[PDB]
Amino acid sequence: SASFDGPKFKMTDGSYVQTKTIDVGSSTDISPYLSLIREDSILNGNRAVIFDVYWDVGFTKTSGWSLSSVKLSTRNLCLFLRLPKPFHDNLKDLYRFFASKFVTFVGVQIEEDLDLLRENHGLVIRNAINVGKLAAEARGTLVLEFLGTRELAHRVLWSDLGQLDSIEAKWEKAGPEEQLEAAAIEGWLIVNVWDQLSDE
Amino acid sequence: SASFDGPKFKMTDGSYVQTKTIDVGSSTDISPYLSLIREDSILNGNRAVIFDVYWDVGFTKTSGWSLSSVKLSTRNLCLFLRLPKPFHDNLKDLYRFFASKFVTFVGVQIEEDLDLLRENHGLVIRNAINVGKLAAEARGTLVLEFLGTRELAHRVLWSDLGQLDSIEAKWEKAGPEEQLEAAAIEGWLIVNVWDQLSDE
Amino acid sequence: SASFDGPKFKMTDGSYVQTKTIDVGSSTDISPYLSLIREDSILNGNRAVIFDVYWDVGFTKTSGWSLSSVKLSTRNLCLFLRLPKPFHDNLKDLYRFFASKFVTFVGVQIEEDLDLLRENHGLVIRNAINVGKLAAEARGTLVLEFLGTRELAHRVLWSDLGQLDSIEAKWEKAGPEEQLEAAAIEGWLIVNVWDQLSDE
Amino acid sequence: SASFDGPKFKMTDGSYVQTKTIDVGSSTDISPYLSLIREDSILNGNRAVIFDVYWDVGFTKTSGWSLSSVKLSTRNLCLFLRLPKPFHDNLKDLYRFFASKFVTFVGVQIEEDLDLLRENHGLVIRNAINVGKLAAEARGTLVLEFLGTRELAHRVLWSDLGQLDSIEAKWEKAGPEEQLEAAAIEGWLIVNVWDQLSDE
Amino acid sequence: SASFDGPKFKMTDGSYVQTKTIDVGSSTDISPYLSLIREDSILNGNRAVIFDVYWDVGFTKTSGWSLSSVKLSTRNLCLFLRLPKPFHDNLKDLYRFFASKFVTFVGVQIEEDLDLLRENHGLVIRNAINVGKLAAEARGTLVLEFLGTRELAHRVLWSDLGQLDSIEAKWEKAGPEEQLEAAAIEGWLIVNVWDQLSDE
Amino acid sequence: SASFDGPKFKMTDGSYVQTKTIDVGSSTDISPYLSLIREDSILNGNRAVIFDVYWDVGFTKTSGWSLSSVKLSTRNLCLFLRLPKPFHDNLKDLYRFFASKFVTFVGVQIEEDLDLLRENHGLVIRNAINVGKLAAEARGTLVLEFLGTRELAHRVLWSDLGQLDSIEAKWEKAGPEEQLEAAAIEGWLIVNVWDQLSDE
Repeated sequence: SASFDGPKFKMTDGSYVQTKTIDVGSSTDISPYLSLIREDSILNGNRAVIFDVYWDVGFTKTSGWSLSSVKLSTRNLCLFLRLPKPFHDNLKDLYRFFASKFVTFVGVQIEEDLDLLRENHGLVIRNAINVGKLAAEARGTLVLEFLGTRELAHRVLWSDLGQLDSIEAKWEKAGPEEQLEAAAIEGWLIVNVWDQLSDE
Repeated sequence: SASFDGPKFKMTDGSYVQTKTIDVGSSTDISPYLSLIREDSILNGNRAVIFDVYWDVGFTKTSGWSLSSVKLSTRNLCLFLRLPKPFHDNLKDLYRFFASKFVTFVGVQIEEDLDLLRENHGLVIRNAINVGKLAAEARGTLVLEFLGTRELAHRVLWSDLGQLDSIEAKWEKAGPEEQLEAAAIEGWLIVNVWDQLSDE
Repeated sequence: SASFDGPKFKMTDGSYVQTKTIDVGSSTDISPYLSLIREDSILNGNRAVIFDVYWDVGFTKTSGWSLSSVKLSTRNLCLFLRLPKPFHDNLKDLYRFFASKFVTFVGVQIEEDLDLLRENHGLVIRNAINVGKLAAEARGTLVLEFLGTRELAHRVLWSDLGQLDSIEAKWEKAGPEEQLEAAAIEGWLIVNVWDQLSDE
Repeated sequence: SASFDGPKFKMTDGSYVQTKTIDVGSSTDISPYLSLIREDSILNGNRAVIFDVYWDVGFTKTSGWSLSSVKLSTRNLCLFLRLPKPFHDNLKDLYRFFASKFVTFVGVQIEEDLDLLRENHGLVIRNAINVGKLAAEARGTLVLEFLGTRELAHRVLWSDLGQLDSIEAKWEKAGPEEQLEAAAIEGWLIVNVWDQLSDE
Repeated sequence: SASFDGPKFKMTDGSYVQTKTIDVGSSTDISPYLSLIREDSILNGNRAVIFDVYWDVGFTKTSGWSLSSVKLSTRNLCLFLRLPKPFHDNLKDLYRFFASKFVTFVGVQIEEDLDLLRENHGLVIRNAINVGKLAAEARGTLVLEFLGTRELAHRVLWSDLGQLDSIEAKWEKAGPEEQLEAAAIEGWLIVNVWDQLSDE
Repeated sequence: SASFDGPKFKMTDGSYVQTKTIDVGSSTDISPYLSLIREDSILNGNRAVIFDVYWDVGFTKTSGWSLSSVKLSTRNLCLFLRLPKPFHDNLKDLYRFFASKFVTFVGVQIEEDLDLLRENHGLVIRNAINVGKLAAEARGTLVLEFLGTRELAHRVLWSDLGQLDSIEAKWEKAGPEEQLEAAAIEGWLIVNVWDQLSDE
């Protein structure tokens, strides 16, 4: 079965979120996993796919960083790829995926990650939006442009952030489980941020 | 006589799009169809040609991308071109066409493709229009420059995208003619978005 | 001596455009015909000059793009310089005049062109205007920067464009003579587009 | 367990800034201190982390700038990290901190630092803000974009800075502990700045 | 003693301009003339000298172009310097004059000029301004930005340009002395253009 | 000991400025001199230092320029620095100076001056401002952004500049002490410009 069989997490408005963490290896087909997300975004999430990237530090002086992970969030799905260093050819599906015009790619503070993706991986997100700028602008409030995730979720939702803060506040001690929950939470939270700004 | 003898599709308006697919070689002459694209553009299309490009992704980093397909749509026609790698001289017709000032090349989210196209192929579209932004400014809706081909149509024309969302939701399993049909409805959706935008 | 003794065309408002075409080799003198345009442009056109360019696309990929000819139009004249490859020193006069302050160089869809001219042939134009943008602003119509040629002047001079549309509609079946008419007419139109713009 | 046993500096409002200065060697684990910064910022500072970097100038013409120290501040704590010459792997923690998204990074006059951090160490603060600008825009007082750490605190807050001015005025002669107080004073000060602008 | 011992020209406002021409070889001392320009721009020229440049085009492709001529003039004076290829140490003072902050350097279309001068001669103009460029905004007429030297004067001052128009209307049919006339008149007009935008 | 014992000059309002001129070789210690400027700046000079630079032009095309003169001005002191070529270790004291955010480095027409400092010497000014632009936004006059040092001061302070003007007008006949006089004057003027705008 190609389904999302990792832990479900309970949000704040009653809904839940699944899981699918893969230790992406050289011949790990991640396409069927990329399908759902797409299917879910198109049928259930208004065609937005929320994301985030994680970099292994490195040593142009930033040509050493490695794209160690990626988060993709829609209505009902979140996939966590723990990409390999270095990339193998099975990753074309990853590149092909990010170049699609079916969905807008939503992320917070991505200007830098995008140049990195370009210079260090040749990955192009043809349809991306750094969402803090549109947030601040749609609202005429400059400060939203310079907010991190948790805090950008607050100046747009106010939903209860206590649980997310308890995990983030103690991130050094948080096991892969609470760490995954924080990623699903803000992965869902930014979905709510975008629905609000564009459904407006 | 030079003709679009491929499958025909019906839009949410009884209209019928005439298609053609050329697997261009190193001795093929595609000029009779681009000329048919230009004619329908001038005579009955307010000199707009809508387009999209499709790359063979690759691993200077964005050096792996290579134009594998080009779609050119006019109100009446949709010309889908599957291209080889590398190009041969016979494709000079495509460069010459895209550099034309007779019509405006209407694309959706082509900012990265216009550049990868310029840098990777030398295919200058002197008169291209990333159509997105115009929408946001004209309609006074910030999110328009930030949507995929469909959602922009939905947000600008609010027509029926039923057949469209269905085929796209299950993309990796859609037959060839289903993928063409999706290209058709999008080509027709944007040729309408444009016609609706240049006159308001 | 020198005079525009080629085909003289009659415009829709009854005016005429004289013409001249030279098959520039590597020894000819093109000054004499450059004077006449600068004469008509200063005495009859008030430093108005409308041009267009044409490239040989060769297989940095745009490095091969070489200039094949240029169109220079004023009030009552249309000059055509068909260029060799490579260029010879007798062509220094086209460079000093295209980059002249004694006059300006109104172009339609020229940003890329300036790039190719400067970067590919050391061709600099110091006083240039990509007229769609000024047209768009001058008259509160965003879509004018994005129109190509016949539609900018349409949206702006609303003049008789049947004959023009009739020819370009079948560009491929047009004799080098009729293609002249189509170019002289769009040149005249654009000079008219600009005479209006500088006054608004 | 971790604590900050360096001196505290009861500010001017009666509060006490707890400080700590660490000499980072090739095996020093600073994760416990950064952990507490993020912890305090999140549970006590609204996820803002103000900062500043210290440069060793050496003899690209700017290739001789050497990041010798970095100051991180929340309302309760100010952490000083003084980097070793060979950056080993135990510094990837610092890098991962400047890259996180859990908090933001607000500095005074940081345009050349980040640019410089990016060129000499491969360090790109994913989410940071050059606050003088936000203050100028937020308040409509352009000049705020051009003030050093103090006139900015002065012109925005108008608080007592006698202790600070008297220390910086005789800077060449200031010893260790005194230097600590100046930056320390400036750390807490900028912490208040962002707090007063983030929601005004 | 060095003086402006060339012809004088009556301007249409009844005033006069004194001029000096010099072909620079290698042992030429131009400093006296520069001093006369500065003194007069300071004493009564309100510290804004009008300056224009001329090029020796030559087969980065534009790196063979040499700053062929340099015109430096204000109200009362005009200096024309024809340069050799390559420069000798005696042109350093031209580089220095062009660097002074005692005055503002004004010229028509300098955008490509400043680039070229920087790139092929290391000659930097530290305190420069595009006159027609400031002319446009200062008047709510976006097209003033794109005017050749004659028209800008025409459209901001609207005087009698018959004499100049007469000469720039038969360029090749004019001797060396006649070229200086237009140059010197080239100046006066911009001088008055600046003064109009002076206290507007 | 270290003090400003050069000529003292009387300004427009009867105040004075003390000078110091240092012929910096490889052994010169501007130490108590960078140190004294910092102080005068802090206690009595409104958190910034007015400053101007001057270049030695020698023959990348702009790499012949060598910073030969650094003028550092404050409330009461005009410190002067003539540099050697190339720099010795004794120039670390200088690089560190302009790296301080204790004061704002206010310059007039510094665009290229900040650019040459970077590519020529790798010298970085973190807290710099090209002040003419600020005056333009504040004082409501477009031109001030394009004014020289004296004209900007004239235009913002309507101060008597007869003294400065007479010296600048005949600059070639001015000796060392007369040029310092003018340099100290322009410094005082910009200092007065800075006090004025900071309050607006």
